[PDB]
Parts: sequence; C-alpha cells; structure tokens
Amino acid sequence: GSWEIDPKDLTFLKELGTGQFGVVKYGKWRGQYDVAIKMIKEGSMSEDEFIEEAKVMMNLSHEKLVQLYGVCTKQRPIFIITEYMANGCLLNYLREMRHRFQTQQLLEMCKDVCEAMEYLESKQFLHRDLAARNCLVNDQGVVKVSDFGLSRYVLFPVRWSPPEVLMYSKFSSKSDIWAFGVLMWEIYSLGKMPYERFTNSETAEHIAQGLRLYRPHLASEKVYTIMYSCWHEKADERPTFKILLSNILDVMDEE
Ligand SMILES: CC(C)OC1CN(C(=O)N[C@@H]2CCCCc3cc(-c4ccnc(Nc5cnn(C)c5)n4)ccc32)C1
Repeated sequence: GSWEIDPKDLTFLKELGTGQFGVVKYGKWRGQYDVAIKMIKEGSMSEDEFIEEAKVMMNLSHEKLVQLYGVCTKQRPIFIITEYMANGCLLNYLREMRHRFQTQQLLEMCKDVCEAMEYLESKQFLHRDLAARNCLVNDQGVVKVSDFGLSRYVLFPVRWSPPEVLMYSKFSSKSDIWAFGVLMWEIYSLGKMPYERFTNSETAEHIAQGLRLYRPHLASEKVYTIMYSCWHEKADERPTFKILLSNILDVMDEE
C-alpha cells in the first residue's frame, strides 16, 4: 500500500528518546534519506484505528508540518516513519540559553507554527495536543508541528486547554487556538512551564476563575495582544489561525 514502508529499507542509527508510544530512533531509508522512526510499544496504541487514519495523515503536506512518510504494519512493533528534525524538540531548544534568541527569531517560530496550524484548520484537522513539546526544529532552525492527531490513539494537557475543555470536554478548532496562544507564551518565555508555580488542579481552578497567563518579558505589547486573543473566555470570540497569521505577519513588519 502507498502508506506502507518496507521495514527492511530502514537502517537504525541512533536513539532519540522515549515518548508516549515508546522509543523513537534516528535512521536512514534506503541508505540515503534521514528519517525518524517511532517503535510503537505493544499495548500503547489503538493500532487499527491509527492505521486507517495514517492514510489521511499522509496527505497532510505542508512545509511546516513534520511529514508522515509511512508506517510499517505487517509486524509488531509497528513503526511510524516521519521526517527527521536535526535540532530536536522546540521546548528543549528554547531552554538552551546559548542561542541568545532575538525576539525576531521567536516571532518567526510562532509564524512557522501558525502556518502549519492554518493548513490543518483549512483541512478541518485538529492537532489536539499543540504545545512546544510537539514542535520540532530542523537544521535550518525552521519550526514544524509534530504528531498532530496522534493523541486519539493513546490507550492530559491541562495547561494548554480552554475552560470549555476543562469543564465540559468541548474540543474544537478553538481549543487548538487556545493551545496556540499558550505555545506563543512558551516561546516568548524561553520554555517555561505555563502556570509554573501551580499544579494542574490549581491551573484548572485559576482558568475557571477567569485568570490568565501574563506577559513574558520578551513579548512586546503587540505580541502579548496576539497570544491573549487566543484566551477569550468565549470560544467563538477567539480568532482563526488565518487571522492569527495575519496578526503575526503585521507585527513582523512593524518589528
Ligand atoms: C501527541 C502525543 C500523544 O504523541 C506523540 C508521540 N510522541 C513522541 O513520540 N514523542 C517523543 C518525545 C521524546 C523524544 C523522542 C521523540 C522524537 C521525535 C523526533 C521526530 C523527528 N525528528 C526528531 N529529531 C530529534 C533530534 N534530536 N532529538 C532528541 C530528536 N525527533 C518526535 C517525538 C518524540 C508524542
């Protein structure tokens, strides 16, 4: 099948880390092309459901999405083969103080993610776990969005969730928007934990009381207005990703 990679075409080279489905490794496809390979631990995934959705996810092609190249399903563990991102997770990247980021670079990261998300929104596809931990950085410093949709197959992101999610499990395009605002806060805070002094339970109470994250020192007033617009209490008063991208591009021009 066009979604199927022969595992004999893979050369495993390095271990990258361990996520919700087990170990992820760096390797080569057909001796030449860099890939990341998720080795899906038995019992961790709703595999048949994922395999059917992987057909849809293959056709999500945008330069700012970490591409799904295919799956290896004829065996267990199954494998998910994706684009390899040389500089790893955005969260860890932001926390490395040696980068000495310019705020123009931080805004560019937000724009990268916003473009990916505008594409997903145009396909009526929710990420469902948008956060710096699910963005990666390539060898050119481009940020791409990773593992969109995959939480559906896990057999909770309190700090990235709007009130209607925490109170009613009301998931929508506007809960991705809320999460994006939090991600913008992570970026401008160089990787701090949102609501860092609170537990998840205290964060949920804070959010239900109407309180919000406040301005990271590196965010201008115009950048803070953008992330804060993602956190309106009423979901329908939150922007779309098309509007956010316009907003971010405008600020990039104004500097
Ligand atoms: C959304 C939730 C429900 O599920 C999802 C499945 N999931 C999950 O597997 N995460 C792990 C997190 C721990 C580390 C292992 C890793 C690696 C990569 C990956 C992909 C492409 N390139 C690179 N490159 C590169 C360079 N250095 N390092 C260190 C990495 N790395 C993606 C994800 C994950 C969360």
